[PDB]
Amino acid sequence: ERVLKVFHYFESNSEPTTWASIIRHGDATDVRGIIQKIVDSHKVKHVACYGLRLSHLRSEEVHWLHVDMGVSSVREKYELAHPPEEWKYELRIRYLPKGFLNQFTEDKPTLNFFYQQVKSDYMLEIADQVDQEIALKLGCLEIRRSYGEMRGNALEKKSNYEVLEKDVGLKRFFPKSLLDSVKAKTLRKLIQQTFRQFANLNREESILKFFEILSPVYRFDKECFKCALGSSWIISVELAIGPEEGISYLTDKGCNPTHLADFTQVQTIQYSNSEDKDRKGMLQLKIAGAPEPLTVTAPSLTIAENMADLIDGYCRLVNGTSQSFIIRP
Amino acid sequence: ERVLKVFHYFESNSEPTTWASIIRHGDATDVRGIIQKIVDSHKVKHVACYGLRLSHLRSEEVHWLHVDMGVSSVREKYELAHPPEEWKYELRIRYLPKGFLNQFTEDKPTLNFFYQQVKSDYMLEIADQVDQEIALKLGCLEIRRSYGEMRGNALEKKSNYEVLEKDVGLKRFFPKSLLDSVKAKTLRKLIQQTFRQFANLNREESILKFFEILSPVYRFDKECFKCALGSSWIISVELAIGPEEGISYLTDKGCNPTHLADFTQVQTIQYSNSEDKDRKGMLQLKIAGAPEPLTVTAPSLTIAENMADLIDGYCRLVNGTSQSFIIRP
Repeated sequence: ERVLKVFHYFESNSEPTTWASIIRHGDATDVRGIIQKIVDSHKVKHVACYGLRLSHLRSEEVHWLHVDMGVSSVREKYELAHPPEEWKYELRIRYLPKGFLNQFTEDKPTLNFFYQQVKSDYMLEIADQVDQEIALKLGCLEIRRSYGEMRGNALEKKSNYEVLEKDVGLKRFFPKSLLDSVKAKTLRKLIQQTFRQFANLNREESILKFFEILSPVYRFDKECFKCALGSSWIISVELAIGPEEGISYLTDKGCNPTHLADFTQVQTIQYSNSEDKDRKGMLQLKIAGAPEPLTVTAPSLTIAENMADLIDGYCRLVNGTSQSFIIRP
Repeated sequence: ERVLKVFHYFESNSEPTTWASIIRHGDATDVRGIIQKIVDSHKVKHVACYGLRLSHLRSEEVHWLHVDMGVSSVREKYELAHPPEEWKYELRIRYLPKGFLNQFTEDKPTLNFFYQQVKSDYMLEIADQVDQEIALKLGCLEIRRSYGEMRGNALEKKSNYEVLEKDVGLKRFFPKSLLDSVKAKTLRKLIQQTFRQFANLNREESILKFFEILSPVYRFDKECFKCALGSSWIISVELAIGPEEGISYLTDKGCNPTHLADFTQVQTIQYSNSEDKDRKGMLQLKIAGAPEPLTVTAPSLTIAENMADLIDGYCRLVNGTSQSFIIRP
């Protein structure tokens, strides 16, 4: 019996980068058990949406650990390639229900977890590069969510503004790209003016306004994979996997998808090693009412495996099961 | 926190009318929760196909319990009217996908569950009234399925045929209608003669040929309801609801249906009491691309409620949600 530190996105009054839970487990404990123990602690309704992402701290290596995998078997395997201080385990929401935001507002621990997760990704990945009107609104909205006391024109008084700027930092709400490039108090005639259009909202209306604003410049509701379809004339595409498109491919005309299969039609999921000279990842989906299986060639076995995990998650969610649709050969 | 006895169709080597599960539930458990607790044990994939039927033993009263209803609230209501020993709760497959047989072969616990359920209904409802050629093959196919070690030339020998007479029982495979009207040894010239055409079939092929033969004389892939359509000039019809017709009404020509809507078109379901002469149940479906709702007028609220459950089950199955399409005004 050992213990495991899982970073997660359930908020407390500490600093975001320290949010975590230490879970102790046996050699029969699987990843599903780890997940239920952490969220049940927070009275989460939508347990089936959560998964466990293992990232290598010193590269781009990432493994989504399947709910059926044993934690000890997993911890034993990945500690061979790298030392324990080189791995980060985080709980993320990965499998979204159809109409997830509406369904998440009806389960507020998860609505917030998702909000935290999406905001965090937003900062670490696209906050610096985004239209600075957007970066403003999103920032204002998070201030409005934590500090429900700064109503209407209350940030225009200076003795509350400095509670947010000089000591703690504005970098908690705004990208560094924007806090540097504009002047010390041209920034706050912009913030106080921007704040006014959201000053009336409670926190839940703020969380939802956050998503409305962010979605058109950052699709957090899907995952895309560069890969190739076919068993004879292999064509390379960008697959889009998500709640409202099922399995789709991008047709160069934005993230707007062309449909391929519904999760309800996927009967079996299968992923192997590429039988030849390169180390590509293979993926086969048996689709109902379709003679040919859907064959996917991914750049690596790691990526094939991560994709199988995403598709199995939606399959489980869309039927009402805990049983995996993945098989062996 | 109480216990509940749910009859079902997962086979064990006990006696068939005694197959059941005792599930423990609290006062937050919904029907969906009961169903999950029963099926997860058997690695069932298509959980969204299952529903829960409550029948009163001392009348013809039947209530389909909606997955969102809470078990204890339901159970309190019907235990007011009659004591527990007069109620039977059975898990049933009620919502079928298009190409359901094909879909079930890739989830054999359900294929087996469905077979048992359909075979049971057959014996309890129409086995006695069906052409005795049909009764012969159907009875035989269960034998070829039940004893998977016994090959084709094994029933022609007299000393194992009576292993099925004296110990197991012939009433287990054939209607009493047939075991009585033909004599003991004209009947085995009949069983042995019929059995030979199915001797190569394994268990999966036995089940599928069972459905193949049964389907033309007993529709187990649909439900029919006597009711009336329209909001003004009410016409009385027989609705036929199922995977291969969606919502249809019958028009004189057998169970041969006229199409009305596909489940994918159903936007909202709404069912209330008739403010009119009888305690009729009203049922309104908003259909996409039709300005006018489809109004269904049923003989009682109970039938209206049972129809709402069927249509909602299919709406959930066909889209991929747990979210109900039933709205409550």
